[PDB]
Amino acid sequence: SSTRDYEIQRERIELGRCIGEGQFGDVHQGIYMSPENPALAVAIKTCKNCTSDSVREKFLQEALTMRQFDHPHIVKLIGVITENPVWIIMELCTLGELRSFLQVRKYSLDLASLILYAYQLSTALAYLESKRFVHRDIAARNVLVSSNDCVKLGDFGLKLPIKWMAPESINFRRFTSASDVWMFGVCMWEILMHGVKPFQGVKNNDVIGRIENGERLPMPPNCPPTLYSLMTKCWAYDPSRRPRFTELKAQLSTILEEEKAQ
Ligand SMILES: CCc1ccc(-c2ccc3c(c2)-c2n[nH]cc2S(=O)(=O)N3C)cc1
Repeated sequence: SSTRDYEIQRERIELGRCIGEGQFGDVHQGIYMSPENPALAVAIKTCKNCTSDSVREKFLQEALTMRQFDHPHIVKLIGVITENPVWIIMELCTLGELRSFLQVRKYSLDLASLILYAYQLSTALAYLESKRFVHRDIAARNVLVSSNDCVKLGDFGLKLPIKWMAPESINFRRFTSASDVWMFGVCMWEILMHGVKPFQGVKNNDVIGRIENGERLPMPPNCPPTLYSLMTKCWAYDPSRRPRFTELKAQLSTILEEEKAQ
């Protein structure tokens, strides 16, 4: 649990305004002053209850976990401050949360851009799958936008998500890479719906009955039939029948190229 080579001196951080929230408290914009960059914009996770040591241990665990990963489409850990008030310093995704990015840009994003985002996320997810990493805090799962052509996996924003969960997770709290694939199928649907949430107006308790009746989220307007088909494969009832992330990443590439050939 050593953070020594990524421990940041506090005076190198200028804490700015609140820009969002994580499981443990508010996320702030900031500036980090280092030899590498005189003024780097950062996101700073704070912790409302880290005066409690059990809470503090769980919070800094988020940093220890993030440290082990390095991927173009996963929000990077810059460093930590492990003295009170404890902070986790992360890269700042300047364009905010993908959901609201998509809602305001329904007509200014080409279909190729939407497919690229799905592809980029699949590369990150296949990377994690190869590392045997099952991300446990499913309620915290998010996607942030670092540029027009770059999205990243994150666990903060800028209850269980039943409407996004695989049937075996809902029924039996089984969580595997195959349940992650089901949830990513939903994420893809949301991207192609320009940020609309699944099962709007449906009670959480009614979700499993619809799945078990054979019902699935409908093809989004203007969505390529091949891409919708890919989503439906993520939603095989039997987890063993779903594609692996390696296959999703291969299929999304072929779809992306085809849209660019149109
Ligand atoms: C840094 C540790 C970490 C934090 C969050 C995730 C993360 C974020 C978003 C995700 C996911 C993970 C994710 N894994 N499987 C399915 C999904 S998802 O819900 O579609 N999705 C967008 C992965 C690793």
